Amino acid sequence: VQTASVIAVLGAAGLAVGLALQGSLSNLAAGVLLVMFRPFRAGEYVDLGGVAGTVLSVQIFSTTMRTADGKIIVIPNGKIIAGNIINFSREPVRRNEFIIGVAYDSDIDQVKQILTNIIQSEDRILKDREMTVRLNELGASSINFVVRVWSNSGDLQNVYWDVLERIKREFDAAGISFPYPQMDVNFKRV
Amino acid sequence: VQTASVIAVLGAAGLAVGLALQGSLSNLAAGVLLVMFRPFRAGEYVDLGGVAGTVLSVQIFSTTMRTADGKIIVIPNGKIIAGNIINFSREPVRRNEFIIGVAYDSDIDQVKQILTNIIQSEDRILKDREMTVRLNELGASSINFVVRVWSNSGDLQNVYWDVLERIKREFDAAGISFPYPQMDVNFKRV
Amino acid sequence: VQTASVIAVLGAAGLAVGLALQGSLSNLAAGVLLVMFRPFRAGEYVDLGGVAGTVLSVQIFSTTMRTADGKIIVIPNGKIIAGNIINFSREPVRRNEFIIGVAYDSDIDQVKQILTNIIQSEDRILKDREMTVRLNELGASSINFVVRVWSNSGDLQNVYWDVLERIKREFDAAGISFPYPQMDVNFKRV
Amino acid sequence: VQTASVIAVLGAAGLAVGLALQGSLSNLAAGVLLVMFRPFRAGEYVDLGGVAGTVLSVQIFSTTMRTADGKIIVIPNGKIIAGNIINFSREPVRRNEFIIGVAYDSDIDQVKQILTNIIQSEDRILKDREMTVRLNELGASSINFVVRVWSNSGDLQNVYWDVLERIKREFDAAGISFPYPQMDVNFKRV
Amino acid sequence: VQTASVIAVLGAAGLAVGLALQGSLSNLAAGVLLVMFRPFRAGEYVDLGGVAGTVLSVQIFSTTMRTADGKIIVIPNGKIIAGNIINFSREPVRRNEFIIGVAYDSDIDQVKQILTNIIQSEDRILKDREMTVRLNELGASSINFVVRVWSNSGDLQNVYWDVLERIKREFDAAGISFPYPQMDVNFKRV
Amino acid sequence: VQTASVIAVLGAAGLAVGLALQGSLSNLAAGVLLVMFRPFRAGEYVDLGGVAGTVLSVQIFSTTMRTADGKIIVIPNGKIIAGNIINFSREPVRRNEFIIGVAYDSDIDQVKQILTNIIQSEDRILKDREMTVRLNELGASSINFVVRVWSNSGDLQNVYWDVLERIKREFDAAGISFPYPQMDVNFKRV
Amino acid sequence: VQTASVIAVLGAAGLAVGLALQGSLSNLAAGVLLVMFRPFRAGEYVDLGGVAGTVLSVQIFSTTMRTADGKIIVIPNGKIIAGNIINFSREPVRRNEFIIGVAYDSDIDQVKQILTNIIQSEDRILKDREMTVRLNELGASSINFVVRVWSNSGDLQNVYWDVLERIKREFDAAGISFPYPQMDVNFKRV
Repeated sequence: VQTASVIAVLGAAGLAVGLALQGSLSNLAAGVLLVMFRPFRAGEYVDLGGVAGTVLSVQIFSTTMRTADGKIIVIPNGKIIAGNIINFSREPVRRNEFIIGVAYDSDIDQVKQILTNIIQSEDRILKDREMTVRLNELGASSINFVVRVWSNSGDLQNVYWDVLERIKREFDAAGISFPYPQMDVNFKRV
Repeated sequence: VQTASVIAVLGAAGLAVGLALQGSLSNLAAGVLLVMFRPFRAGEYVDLGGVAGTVLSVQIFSTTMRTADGKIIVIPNGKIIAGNIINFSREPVRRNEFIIGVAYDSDIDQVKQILTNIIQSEDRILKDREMTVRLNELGASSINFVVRVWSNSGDLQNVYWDVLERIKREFDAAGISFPYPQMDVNFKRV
Repeated sequence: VQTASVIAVLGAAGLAVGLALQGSLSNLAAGVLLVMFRPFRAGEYVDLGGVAGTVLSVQIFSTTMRTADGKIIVIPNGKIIAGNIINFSREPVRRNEFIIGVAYDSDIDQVKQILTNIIQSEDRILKDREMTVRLNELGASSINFVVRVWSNSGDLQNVYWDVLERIKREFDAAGISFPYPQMDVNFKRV
Repeated sequence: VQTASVIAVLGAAGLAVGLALQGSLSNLAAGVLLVMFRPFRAGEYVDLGGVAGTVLSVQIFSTTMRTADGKIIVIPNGKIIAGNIINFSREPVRRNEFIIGVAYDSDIDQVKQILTNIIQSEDRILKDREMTVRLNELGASSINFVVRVWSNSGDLQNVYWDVLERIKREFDAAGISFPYPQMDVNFKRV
Repeated sequence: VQTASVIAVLGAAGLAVGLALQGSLSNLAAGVLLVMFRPFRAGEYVDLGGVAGTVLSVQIFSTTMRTADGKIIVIPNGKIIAGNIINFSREPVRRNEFIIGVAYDSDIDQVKQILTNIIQSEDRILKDREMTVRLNELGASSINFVVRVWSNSGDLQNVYWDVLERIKREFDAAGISFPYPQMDVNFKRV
Repeated sequence: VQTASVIAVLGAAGLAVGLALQGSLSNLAAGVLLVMFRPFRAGEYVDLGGVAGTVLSVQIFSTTMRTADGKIIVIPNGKIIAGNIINFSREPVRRNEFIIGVAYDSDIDQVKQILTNIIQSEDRILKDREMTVRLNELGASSINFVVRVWSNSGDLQNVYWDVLERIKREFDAAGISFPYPQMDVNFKRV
Repeated sequence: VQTASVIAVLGAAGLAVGLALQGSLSNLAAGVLLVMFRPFRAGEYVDLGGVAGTVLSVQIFSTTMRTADGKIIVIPNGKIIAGNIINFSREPVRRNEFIIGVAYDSDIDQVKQILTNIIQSEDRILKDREMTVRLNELGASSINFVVRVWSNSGDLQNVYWDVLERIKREFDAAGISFPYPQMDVNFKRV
C-alpha cells in the first residue's frame, strides 16, 4: 500500500531494463555514428578490428562484410568504434615492401644496380615516388636488402608478384645466391 | 519509525537486485536481439567467438551448437553479440588456399603450368572465378607458391583433398621435389 | 540536526553495501539461472571455463566438480555463464581424430587402404557415419594423413587407444615408416 | 545559503566515499561469504588464484597461506572468489600421471607387461581403481606411453618417486632405451 | 495515470540513451581535448596506439593518419587519450642505434678505432653530441658492439643506411668477419 | 531562472567530480586499509605486483620501496590491494630448490648418496625439516634430480651458492658428468 | 508542458556530459595529485608504465618526456598512476649485474680470483658495499657466474662497459674460454 517501495522497485526494474538494452543501444549508437560520419562506405575493401574484406552493407546494429576467400562476417558496430579502421580505397596509390636476403660474400652494388634496373623496367611502378633500394640489415645468416615501391592500389598484388618473379629470374641468371640458413661446427673427437 | 532510512535501504536493495540480474538480463537482451535480426538461423554451419559448428537451436538465454566432432557447446548470447560471428552457408561459394613449397633449383614456369593443368582438369573448380597460380614468396628453405581456387561451399573439403593428392602425384611423377629444411655447415677441425 | 545530510549519507552507505554484495548477488543470480535452465546437471562429464571434470553437485553460490585426476574444484557461477560450457553426455556419439605422419617416399594409396581395413575391422566404429581416411597435408618433414572416426562416447578412449596400437603394429608389419625430423646439410670445408 | 547545492555536493561526496570504500567493502564481503560457506578451511593443502600452499588462517579482508617452500602469501578475498580455487584434501585419493617415452623399435607389449608388473608390485597403489597402461601417442622422436595410477593423497609424491625410480631401473635392466631427440641428415657435398 | 511510474520509466530511458551516447560523447570530448591542447598537429610524423604515420587531419570524432606505405587509418580519439602518443617532429635531432656482432677472436680496439673513423668521416653526424662506440655485450655466438649516433630527424634514415653500408665495406676490407651462428659438436660414434 | 535545471547540472558536475577523484580516493582508501591491517611493515623484504624489494615507507597514496639493485619504485596502494603480496621476512625459515641434470648412464644411488653426504656436511641446513634428494624427472637429454633443503631466511642465498659449488666440485671429483644437450643423427648419403 | 519529463531528460543529458568529461577530468585529477605529491620532478631520468626517459615537464592533462634516443613521449597522468613509476635519480648508487658464462672444464676458483682482482682494481666501484662473485648456476651449455657491483648512478654505464671489456681481455689472456653452444651427436650409419 506504500507509495515509496513501489516507486523504488519500479526504478530498480527500469535501471535493470536499461542495463539490459545496454549492448543493443550502444551498438546502434555506434552504427548511427558510423553512417552519419561515413568513414568508410559499402563496396570498398577495408580492414576492421583485424579482419579484412569488402563491406557488403552496413546496418544499424552491425555491419556485414566478405573477406577475400568468401567468409561472411558480421561485426558489431561497438567494435568498429572501439577498434581501428584500415581503409584501402581512400589512397589510390600504396607501397610494396620487398625484403631480399642474400649471402655475405655477394657483391653489394651489383645487387642494387640490378634491382634498380628491374624496378625501372617495370612500367606500373610510379616513377615520381622514391625508388628505395638500400642495404637494410645485416642478418644472422644473410644480409637483407629492402625495396620500397609505390604503385596504384588496383595492380598492387600483380606488381608484387611480377617483381618477385623477375627478381628470382635475374638473381638466378646473374649468379647471386639466396643462402640457406648458415651455421658452422667445430669437431671435437673424444 | 523514520520514512527516509527505509526508502533508502529499499532503494539500495533494488539496485543490488538489478545488479544481480545484470548477467541474465544482458544475455536475454542479446538473445532477443539476435532472434529479431537473425544474422544466422538454426541448422547452418557457422563460427562464433572462435568455436565453430552447426547451431542446433538458439534460446533466449544462450545458444546450443554441435562441433564437427560431436561436441555440444552452449554459448551465452551476451558473448555472441560481444564477439565476432562468421557464417559458412551465407555464401554458397568460397575459396581454398594451397601453399606449396618447392626447392629453389626447381623450374618455375613448369610448376605453374602443371598446377594450371591440375586445376583445369578439376571440374568442381569454378571456371568463372580467378585461378591464381603465382609465385608467392621466397622462404628460408623453399620457395612457396600460392594457389587460390574458388568452389562451392558444399564440396570445398573434397576439392581441397583431391587437389592436394593430385598435386602430390603429379609432383612425384614430374620429378619436382618437396625439400626438407635445408642446413649449411662449415667444418672447423681443432 | 539536518534531515538532508543524514539521508544522503545513509543512501551512500546503502549503495556501498550493494556494491559490497555485488559479487555474491551476481554469483547467486548466475547459479539460480543455471539451475532453472539446467544446461547441465550433476554427474556428467563437462568442461567449464577451460577446466573439465564430472560435476558432483551445483550450489547456489558456485558449483563443485571433480577432475579426472581427482582435483576438487569449486567454480563460481558468474564465470560459468561468463565463459563457455562444454558438455560430453549430451551427445552419445563423438568423433576421434587421428593424425599420422609418414615419409614422403611411402606409398599413398597403400596407407589409405590399410587404414580403411583397420577401421573396417573395428566393430565399435559407427559405420553409418563417415569414415574419412584422406591425405591431409604436406608437412615439413612428413606427410600427415587425417582419420575421422565416429563412435559412442562411452568407449571413445578405448577405441582411440586400440586403433592407435593397431596402426603402429600394421605399419611396422607393412614396412611403412614413421620418419624422424628430416634435415639436409651441405658440406663446405674451409 | 541555498539548500539544493549543499545537498547535491554532500551526495556527490557520499558517492565518492562509497566508491572509495569499494575495494575494502567488496573484499570483506567476499571474505565473509567464503567464511560462511567455507569451501575450504584452515590447514589443508589447496591452490587459489594459481598459487598453491597450506592456508594458515582466513581473515575478513584477505587470506594468509604458506607455500611449500615457506613463502607467506596474502591474497585478497575478492580475488579468491573471483578465480577458480581447488582443494586437494577433499578427496583422500588422487591420480598420478606418468608419461614414458621409448624408442620406435622397442617392443610394445613387453613395455606394457613390465609396467603392469611394476604397478602391481607397489602396494600403495589402489587396486580397485583402474590401472591404465596404454600406448598414448606417437611422438616426433619417441612413442609415449601413459600410466594413470590412483593412490591416497598423503603418499602421492612418494608413490610417484618410487614408481619412477623402479621404472628407470627396470628399463635399464630389460634393455629398453629412452631415446635422445632423433635427427636425420642427408649429405650434399658441393 | 500515475505521475511516478512515468517519471521513473522516462528516467530509465534517459539513462539508457546516455549509456548509448557513451562512446560518441567520450570520443568527442577526447577530440576537443586534443584540439585545445594540440600535443600534435596535422602534417607531422607521429605514432599512437602502436601505429605510426603522418596525421593528415584531426576530426572531432577521430583522427585520420596516412601510414608510410600509404595506408589510411582512422583512430578514435579515445585511443589517443587512453594510449601513449609519440612524436617525431617535436625533437629535430634523434639518435640512431647500431648493433654489430663480430667474431670472438676478432681484435677489440681495432673495431672501435675503425668505427670511430667511420663515424668521424660522416658529416651529418652531430659532433657535439656523444659518439658512443663501446663493447656492449658478449653474446651467445658473437660479441655485440653498440654505436649511438645523434643526427637530425630529416636525414636519420639516410645516415643509418650509409653508415651500415660503410661498416660492411670497411669490415670486408679490414678482414673482420661477421660470424654465422656458432655451435660446436662432439663425436661419440658407437 | 528555473530551479530544476540548475540542481540537475550541479548534481551532474558533482558526480563528475566524484568520478575525477575516483582513482585518488580508491588509492588512499587502499593505503589506509593496508596501514590499519599492516600485513607488511616498513623495512622488510617483500614482493608485490611482480616487483620485489625492501619497503622504505608506506604513504597514504602509495608506497616507496627499493629493489635489490638500488631501484626506487613507488607503487600505488590500489594495485597493491588488487594484486597479491608475499612476505619473505614473515617466515624465518624457507626452502631452497636444486635441480641437477645428470647423464642417463650415470649411477642413480651413488648420486643420491653423495648429495645426502653433501647436505649432511652443511651445518646451516635445518636437520629437523625434511631433506629430499630423489630422482625427479626423466628429461629429454638428462635425468633431473630434485633437492629440497630448509634453512633460515637470512643465509638462504649463501647456503644455495655454497651447496651449488660443493655439488660441482664433488661431481667433478666423483666422475659424474653434467651432459650437454644430446642428439642423434642418421647418415643418408645420396 | 510536463515538468517531470524535462527534468528527467536534462538529468540524463547532464550525466552524459559528465561521462563525456570523465576521461579528461580523471586525467587532470591524476596530474594534480602527482604535482602535489611530486613523486618525481622534471629533469630526472625515470621510467613510467614501461617507457623510460627524462621528463621535460609535467602538465595538468599529461606529461612530456624525452627518451634516451630523443623520442618525445606524452603520457597521460591516469596511466601514470595506473601503472608503476620507478625513479633512477632518487637513489644515488645502484648495482650492476654481470653474468659470465664459462666452460664446464674451466677452473672455478681461478675465475673468481680474476673477477675479484678486476673489481678491486676498479676505483669507481663502491668498496663499502658487497662485491658478489659467486658461481650462480649450472647452465645447459656453460656454467654462469654472477657479479654484483655497486656504483654511483652517474658512472654506472661507463663502469659496466669498462668492467666488461676488462673481463674479456683478462679472460682471453688467462686462457679462460667463453664456450659456444655445446651439443653432442651419435652416429648411426644405416
